[PDB]
Amino acid sequence: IRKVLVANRGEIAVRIIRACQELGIRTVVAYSTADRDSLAVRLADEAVCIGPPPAAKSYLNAPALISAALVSGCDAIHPGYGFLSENPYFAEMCADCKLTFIGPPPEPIRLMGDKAIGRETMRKAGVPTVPSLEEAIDVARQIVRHVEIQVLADQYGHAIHLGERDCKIVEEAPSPAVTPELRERMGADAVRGIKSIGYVNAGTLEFLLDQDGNYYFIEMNTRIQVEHPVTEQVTGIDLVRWQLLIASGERLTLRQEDIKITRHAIECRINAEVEFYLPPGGPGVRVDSHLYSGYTPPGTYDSLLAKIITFGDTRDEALNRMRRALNECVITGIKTTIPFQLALIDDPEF
Amino acid sequence: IRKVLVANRGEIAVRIIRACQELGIRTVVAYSTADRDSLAVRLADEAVCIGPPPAAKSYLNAPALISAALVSGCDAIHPGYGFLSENPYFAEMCADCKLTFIGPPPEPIRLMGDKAIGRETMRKAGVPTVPGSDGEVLLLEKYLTRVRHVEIQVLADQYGHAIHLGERDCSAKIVEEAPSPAVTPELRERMGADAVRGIKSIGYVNAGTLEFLLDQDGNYYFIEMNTRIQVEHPVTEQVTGIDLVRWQLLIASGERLTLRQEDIKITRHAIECRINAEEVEFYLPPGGPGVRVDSHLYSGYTPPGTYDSLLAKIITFGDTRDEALNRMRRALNECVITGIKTTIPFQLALIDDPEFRA
Repeated sequence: IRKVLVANRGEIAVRIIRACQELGIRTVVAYSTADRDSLAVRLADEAVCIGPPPAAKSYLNAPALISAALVSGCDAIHPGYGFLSENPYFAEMCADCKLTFIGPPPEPIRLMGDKAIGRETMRKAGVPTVPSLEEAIDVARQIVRHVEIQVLADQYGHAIHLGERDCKIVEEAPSPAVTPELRERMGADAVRGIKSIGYVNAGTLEFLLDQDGNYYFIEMNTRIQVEHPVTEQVTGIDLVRWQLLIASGERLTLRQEDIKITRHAIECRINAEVEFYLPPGGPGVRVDSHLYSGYTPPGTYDSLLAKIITFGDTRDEALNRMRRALNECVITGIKTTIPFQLALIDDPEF
Repeated sequence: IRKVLVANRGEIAVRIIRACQELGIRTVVAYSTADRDSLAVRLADEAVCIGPPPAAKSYLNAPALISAALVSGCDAIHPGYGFLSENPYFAEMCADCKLTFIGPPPEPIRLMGDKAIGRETMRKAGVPTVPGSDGEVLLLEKYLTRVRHVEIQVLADQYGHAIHLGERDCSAKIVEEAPSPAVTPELRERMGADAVRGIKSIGYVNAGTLEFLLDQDGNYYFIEMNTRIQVEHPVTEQVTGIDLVRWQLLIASGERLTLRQEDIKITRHAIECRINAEEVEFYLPPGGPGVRVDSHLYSGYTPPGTYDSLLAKIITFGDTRDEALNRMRRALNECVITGIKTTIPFQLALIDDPEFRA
């Protein structure tokens, strides 16, 4: 992979540019009339305006995105999260036009696009899923947290799991209800399922968790999630770089024994000019944002402004480091979701 | 500890305030008239002007600082690094006035304060010292050329327990790295053991850093010791998982180092760039994966010139040394410190210099 087209905006745009740069991958970014003043335009080597401020006109328009890759010499497109990431047509078009879609192959996206088909595809895999009048009584005499599992795979059949995250305004990894043994079990079933559908790259399978520890699959996201940085903190893995590498055609040199959860991490999403922006910092803080002082946020797309992810060796260490980092994050000129999140962290029930 | 007074200015002060806050400790900052505009003043719970812009007048005024603590309800004083961090008197003075110096005792400060006495004290403690003067002549040592500057972090408690938390290649101080490319895992255990015993011999409590020199054949020679926290400490905390400033405050509250040496491993590769000055109208720190930024900068901050040139500290980490150096390049091309010139361009050049990489 030599030059990538980033077809998203915001944080995820900056995050893909950061991954690319760390790997020697040049970058061209796709922006709308509304996202001209994005940090991504500055951070990226090159940039192309694909359309008008509305999304259908722009980010959800594949012909424009492919054209941008082509004018720019990009050999790959990173979908990001949202938009056309889980669109199987865009993937096919990227291939037809000889560009590498950094993601799952078109077919796994379609199977998991319909929740029902996916639940069945997974039942066939052996992944646990949710459990005449007379027949109905009989079925009834034999008959929840939200936890998500991270998976990653090669173009050669090796897949791994990178753990669980608990859920969206706050996400924490590890789950506070998950023992090491369940995680291992939840993950294997997941890796097996992704292998069943022939999955390539990163993805996340959502499950619902019982009082007794029984797990039932709900949906799979064939993309990267907003919730990825928390997994990384706990495991030491750059998932975004790995996607670029896998797309390059490289093998997953990682193994399951290699992946272990070492820290407790929590992520809070800060959502709605940012006249002043002082991120937090110091020990135990990661800020993934596209904000800067002097930024007039476009309201055409999201609420998201910043993502602070605090880690620690205990859950309370991390919760207390977020306390600090949310009282240090100075997003001025706009009202933010920081005040609410501060309440949640110190909610006794949380 | 209920409340601490931060007796320093700058990036450092925010570090101690940050640590204190994580541990539930109230913070009062002491500032010069020049340093009222600082972030530390905003971040801190309370603030006391201890005096005018000159240091002797303000930050080297132990009476002002002690009084400030007392008036503000502070029961501890973190001397920071620099200033009176290694002044034996301020430590004694703090005790007599019923305050807790967040640092070593007054005598390991005093012995190690004179380099000559330090070399000597450590020689008698079994640590190899540089071939040179036995005592004072000014001190003389031999000029060792083919040597590298490596340093060992030591942490210790009031009950006689001490651990080393690794090495730091302080060679290049504008750039610091951990692990050293010359120190093998065994040597880290050897060098650090010599450091742990030495500090046990001198009766040390709290954080300190013994500085050594390492020959081409791998042999170490003590040169100096800083009985304080260092500007170079974030790098180790990123390879070990231990907060050094938090532990300082804890040791002085009288708590036991619950860390055995088995529990400390250098599992990553970190590196740190000091961005120096050689109004910040626009400040934008780097971030993302693998970046930690310790700074006092803000968009609008008028950096004083008075005490240091330091503007920011960027620390990047990774499983490989080049992974570390490549996340740095990004971090440095992302840091926008506008309105003041900085050292960033020189840092980006060295990180990509052939020798450094090797």
